[PDB]
Amino acid sequence: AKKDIMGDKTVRVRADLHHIIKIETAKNGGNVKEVMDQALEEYIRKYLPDKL
Amino acid sequence: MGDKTVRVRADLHHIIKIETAKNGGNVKEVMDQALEEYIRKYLPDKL
Amino acid sequence: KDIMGDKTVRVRADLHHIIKIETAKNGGNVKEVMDQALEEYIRKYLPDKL
Amino acid sequence: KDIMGDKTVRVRADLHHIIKIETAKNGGNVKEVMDQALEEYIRKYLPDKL
DNA sequence: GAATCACAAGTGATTAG
DNA sequence: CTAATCACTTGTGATTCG
DNA sequence: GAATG
DNA sequence: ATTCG
Repeated sequence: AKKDIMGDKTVRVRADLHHIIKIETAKNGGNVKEVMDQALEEYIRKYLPDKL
Repeated sequence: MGDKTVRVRADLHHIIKIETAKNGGNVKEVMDQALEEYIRKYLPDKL
Repeated sequence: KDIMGDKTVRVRADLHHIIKIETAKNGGNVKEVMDQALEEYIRKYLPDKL
Repeated sequence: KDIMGDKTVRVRADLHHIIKIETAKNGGNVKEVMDQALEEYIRKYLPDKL
């Protein structure tokens, strides 16, 4: 529901990690944002699971 | 190589924003950690 | 005309993919590649129209 | 077959217009020329990728 | 089918702490 | 000095035109 | 691919 | 069958 109604934010990550994701989303599907979303969700599900 | 701007869900960002404000840290550090951990998990041979 | 926008055009997915990879690996973006690609084509084939 | 989906891309609007205008005079379309320009670009710069 | 559009995703530029 | 956010740029599925 | 003797 | 996108 918060996923639904809310929108975007931006954050600056290590360019070397971002470059990896760029190559990857290029070769295989997807895009930078949806990896970030997933990387972040999994972190929260790992370290902060009461928040999801 | 420094940083690159990326977009993320505002609802997840917010969760990190609230938590790093309450307890230690900032958002960028967490996002970098998550990303790094994501990559080690799913794209281990990269980096 | 520093100012100067884009028109959009639909290109072979297989070629687009090749460029998508390359511009990620190395520098650049898709438009950038198209802008150069097209100017070279015009210079090569109809340079008197520039 | 030899069939291939497409992917939308941005391009310098002046260069597009040169092609639009020139293809108008005869039969052609802008897409045909873009596909050709992109390819000649890839053959020139990335010959082993296609 | 080619050509176009509207918004989504990308990111250098810029401001807040 | 950086993290954080802005606002201009690119990207492209969806849509139009016919 | 919808219509212009 | 061809024009217009």
